[PDB]
Amino acid sequence: NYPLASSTWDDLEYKAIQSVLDSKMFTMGEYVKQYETQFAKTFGSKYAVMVSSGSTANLLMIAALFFTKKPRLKKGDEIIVPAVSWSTTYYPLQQYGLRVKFVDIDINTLNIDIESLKEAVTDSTKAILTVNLLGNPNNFDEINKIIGGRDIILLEDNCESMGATFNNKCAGTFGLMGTFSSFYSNHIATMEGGCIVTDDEEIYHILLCIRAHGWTRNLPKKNKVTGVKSDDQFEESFKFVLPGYNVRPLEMSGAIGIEQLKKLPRFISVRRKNAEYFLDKFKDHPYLDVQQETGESSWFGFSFIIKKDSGVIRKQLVENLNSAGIECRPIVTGNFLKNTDVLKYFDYTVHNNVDNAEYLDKNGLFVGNHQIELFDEIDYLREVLK
Amino acid sequence: MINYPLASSTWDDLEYKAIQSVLDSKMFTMGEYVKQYETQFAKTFGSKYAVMVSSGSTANLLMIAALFFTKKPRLKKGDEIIVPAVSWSTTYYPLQQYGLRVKFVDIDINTLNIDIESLKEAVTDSTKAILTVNLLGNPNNFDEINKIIGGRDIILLEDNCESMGATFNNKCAGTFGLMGTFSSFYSNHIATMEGGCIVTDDEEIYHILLCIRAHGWTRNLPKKNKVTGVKSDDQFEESFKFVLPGYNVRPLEMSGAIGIEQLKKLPRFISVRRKNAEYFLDKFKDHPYLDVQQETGESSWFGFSFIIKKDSGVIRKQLVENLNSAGIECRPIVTGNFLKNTDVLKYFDYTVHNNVDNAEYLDKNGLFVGNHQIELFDEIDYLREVLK
Ligand SMILES: Cc1ncc(COP(=O)(O)O)c(CN[C@H]2[C@H](O)[C@H](O)[C@@H](OP(=O)(O)OP(=O)(O)OC[C@H]3O[C@@H](n4cnc5c(=O)[nH]c(N)nc54)[C@H](O)[C@@H]3O)O[C@@H]2C)c1O
Ligand SMILES: Cc1ncc(COP(=O)(O)O)c(CN[C@H]2[C@H](O)[C@H](O)[C@@H](OP(=O)(O)OP(=O)(O)OC[C@H]3O[C@@H](n4cnc5c(=O)[nH]c(N)nc54)[C@H](O)[C@@H]3O)O[C@@H]2C)c1O
Ligand code: NA
Ligand code: NA
Ligand code: NA
Ligand code: NA
Ligand code: NA
Ligand code: NA
Ligand code: NA
Ligand code: NA
Repeated sequence: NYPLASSTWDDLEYKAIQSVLDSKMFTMGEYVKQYETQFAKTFGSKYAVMVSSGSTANLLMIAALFFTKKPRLKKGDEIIVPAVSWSTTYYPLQQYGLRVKFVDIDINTLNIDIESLKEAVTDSTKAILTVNLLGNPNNFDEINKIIGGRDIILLEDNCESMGATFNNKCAGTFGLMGTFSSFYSNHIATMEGGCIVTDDEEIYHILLCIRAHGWTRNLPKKNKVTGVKSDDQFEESFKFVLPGYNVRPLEMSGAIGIEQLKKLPRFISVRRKNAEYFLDKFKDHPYLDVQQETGESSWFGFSFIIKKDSGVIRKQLVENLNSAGIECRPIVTGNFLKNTDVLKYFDYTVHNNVDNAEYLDKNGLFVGNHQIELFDEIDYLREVLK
Repeated sequence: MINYPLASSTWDDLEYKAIQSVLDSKMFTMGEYVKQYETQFAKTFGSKYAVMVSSGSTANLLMIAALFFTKKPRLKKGDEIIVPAVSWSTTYYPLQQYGLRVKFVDIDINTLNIDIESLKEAVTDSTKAILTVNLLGNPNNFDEINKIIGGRDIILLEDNCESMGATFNNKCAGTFGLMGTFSSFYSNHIATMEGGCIVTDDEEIYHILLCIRAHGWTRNLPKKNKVTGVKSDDQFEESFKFVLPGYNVRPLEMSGAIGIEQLKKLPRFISVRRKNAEYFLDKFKDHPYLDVQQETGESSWFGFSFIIKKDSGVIRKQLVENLNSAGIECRPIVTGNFLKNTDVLKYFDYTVHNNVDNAEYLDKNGLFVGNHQIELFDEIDYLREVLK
């Protein structure tokens, strides 16, 4: 009845898949490059690199910084992150030996708490990995003011807020790099898929290398990684130059992605009409608070946070919703800091406390938003949550 | 002249029918076809378990990572792992990515695999693992290798991405190790667009693999599992429960469907490839200036290597030009001597055992041409006329 996701595909995605089958060219190639070109143009970045998933997009975004001619990050360098996000926003950090400093969320926007950040940022701060949660962008004016002239790298995990904007600028393009996901239930879907955008040429070339075996095939002749490639094909076929991975996306995902990008403006439009209806329906709810919008959110889903002293218990809310046929979820990692076990592998610290994340973990959950009008489902959702 | 490219399509109507079936279903994310494929995969090779992943590179990544995650961790940073000097780039990276101390050992110029004698010399009390690689279809001699280990605490891993279908002593390559990796890239034994697989007989490793393949969550773990012991019944609780630092390297449902079809054809593909190898060997056996690969067990012959004989006055670049002129696609023998890679090596904590002169000689004098699952008699005659 009210599922988290639905299909974003029509006949065009199916015909694109058919074009690839017809071409018999399956390995990352022409459609992926065209998709990358369109993607960068769509969100306003100079360059885009498509990868296997938004999670390998995050992996290369962190890895890239160790491989610049002059490394931008090194083991033990401190990186600041919000206490609530997806697991693979944090794993790469652990995988590359960074010192993770968690900062609390603001219970209203669900994004990193700006006042807490202002205090967490010190001279030891090397990067801030922001997360635009559930479609809602971070106020980049405030964040950039905090950074100021400091040598702190801004990064964005934008896997939940494709299409979101702040001051007419697309989320994902504020950081030195920004990542996106095109998994099934996201704003666009390419079966699986992710993308890294950047305007930095060295970074872009490093990404081209580390995505595909750390080889030079995808680098241009004149490039920041190897300088100038040899004109001899045998010489540049298996030439390995950086410790990377094979995280190439498939030509089908690229082909499908191109059609999705064309539908994106309408998807965001509908998703925002859904949010308007929803917020109007929930504006003055007796016991539930909704996400507070920054810039223009792309509304990935609709969160609820049980109001304090409402007496309301989350467990029951969930039953009710489920019992009513309404799919729901926790708000992603909820408080990631509760993963004591996995945290055993990290080099980390917590700035101040993550009191809001804790409250969220126990009092929040989310229901779906889609690229199709959901007025009936929202009406029902409000009734069920009488 | 003649068209003799490195690889050709291994698909027929059946692979397209499989894709159609996924399309009709509307379920694209890793599911039932992948599950089925893993079941068939394990059976095909004789392992208890199989875990399909996005590529043979991500299969190697998970193979190494899992060893850090067992309840009693089987490896830790700085631990010593020995690997041959020649293989694929992604055989090496995960090693550096997990902060291991890599010990390089020369290859045998005949088999193209790790030099046994050198391996025997290299194994010390500090040796924690041996990451064997069955090159170009050729399995390692696991008897000799196991003798060397001699009931000592050294884990054996195999990177079997180039030797699907090889056997040694009636045992399938990939199954000698605690773990074994395979690739299903286009130019490989079977092809699922991109694809990899890790096989093991270890239930803990199997579960660790299932967790780290997908977000480090518990979704794909059974209620009772070696990672979290016992799952909660409350799904809201197990919805997004994160327990091991993993990745998202899931394969696509289409890849699993295609793969099932591919596994049925494999035996025939191996048959054709070996008959091609027979003709090739008969044709190049007394070549005046080129050595071929010496077979161990029953090779699956991924491709046909050549190494210019010392003192021949023959130059690789020439043969390369010659081959291309003829329309014969060729490649260096994979990484060649990986030790030349100062650019990548600067990020490693490694050492070299003795020397890698053979790997060096191969690096300057070696190359390979293709083998396919379709007869290549004319193409081989042609190749023999070109390399005259
Ligand atoms: C020891 C070891 N360990 C791990 C790995 C990594 O496995 P993985 O590649 O991550 O799955 C490997 C991988 N080795 C493979 C890698 O898979 C590598 O990508 C592959 O290199 P390649 O043969 O030079 O890749 P290629 O130039 O893309 O494909 C060779 C020919 O096939 C053609 N081709 C590739 N894909 C397609 C396709 O989809 N359609 C058509 N028509 N032709 C295709 C290309 O045009 C070439 O003519 O061969 C290497 C030896 C390995 O050797
Ligand atoms: C901050 C952040 N950073 C990084 C990432 C990683 O990106 P990525 O997932 O690696 O691309 C993410 C990823 N977030 C997503 C991930 O995409 C994650 O996998 C997802 O969890 P999920 O919504 O529970 O994914 P699911 O339960 O497997 O599928 C969602 C619904 O859609 C349905 N569905 C999924 N795939 C298909 C399909 O192929 N066909 C059909 N018909 N239905 C499908 C399922 O039945 C579910 O009801 O939602 C999370 C919020 C992120 O949030
Ligand atoms: Na949704
Ligand atoms: Na700080
Ligand atoms: Na930008
Ligand atoms: Na959507
Ligand atoms: Na081949
Ligand atoms: Na075995
Ligand atoms: Na190199
Ligand atoms: Na013929």
